[PDB]
Amino acid sequence: FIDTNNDGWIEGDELLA
Ligand SMILES: [La+3]
Repeated sequence: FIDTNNDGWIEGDELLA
């Protein structure tokens, strides 16, 4: 995954792919 706001947790739109 790629964390799009960079907080150290994958959630929301980050999990999409
Ligand atoms: La995040």
